[PDB]
Amino acid sequence: YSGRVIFCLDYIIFTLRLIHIFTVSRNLGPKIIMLQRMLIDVFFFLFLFAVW
Amino acid sequence: YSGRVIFCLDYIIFTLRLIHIFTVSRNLGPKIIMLQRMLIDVFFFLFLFAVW
Ligand SMILES: CCCCCCCC(=O)OC[C@H](COP(=O)(O)O[C@@H]1[C@H](O)[C@H](O)[C@@H](OP(=O)(O)O)[C@H](OP(=O)(O)O)[C@H]1O)OC(=O)CCCCCCC
Ligand SMILES: CCCCCCCC(=O)OC[C@H](COP(=O)(O)O[C@@H]1[C@H](O)[C@H](O)[C@@H](OP(=O)(O)O)[C@H](OP(=O)(O)O)[C@H]1O)OC(=O)CCCCCCC
Repeated sequence: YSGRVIFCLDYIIFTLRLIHIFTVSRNLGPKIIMLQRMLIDVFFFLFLFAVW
Repeated sequence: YSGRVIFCLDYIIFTLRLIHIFTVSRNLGPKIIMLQRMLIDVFFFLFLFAVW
């Protein structure tokens, strides 16, 4: 069961790597580039929301 | 029943054609023009969301 869990983790991280590949296309590359920074800022905002 | 399904599809596509007619009015023409591009970009964003 632990190996199965680790395999699920491997699957999700492999999907993350797949997401990296899409950056080449002009259509959805800038979208991901923006998404990263938005994710950072949203993480900080959610941290503050979490605290109160 | 298959003919009924096809008739429902015909109805929805006819409503799409009706939506095309509204473009003439200045009030809600630019709205539809914007909606098309927003739909394209949102479709790409939803594709990425779908994958992860
Ligand atoms: C389902 C999971 C994901 C599916 C795959 C989804 C992968 C995916 O979404 O990529 C789309 C990509 C779009 O290509 P893309 O339109 O960005 O290509 C550029 C674009 O056309 C620009 O408009 C061009 O500049 P401009 O107009 O002249 O100014 C530029 O030419 P240049 O200026 O540089 O000379 C072009 O290079 O198409 C592929 O070929 C990738 C091969 C993927 C192979 C797919 C195999 C299935
Ligand atoms: C319920 C399903 C949908 C219902 C129907 C809903 C259809 C619908 O929503 O259209 C609204 C439309 C609005 O007309 P609209 O206000 O855009 O007309 C233009 C507008 O008044 C601009 O302000 C004018 O420019 P400006 O001010 O001078 O700068 C321009 O004059 P010009 O500058 O070009 O000379 C005008 O042409 O009214 C109709 O006549 C369409 C006939 C529809 C007939 C309706 C029959 C029922």
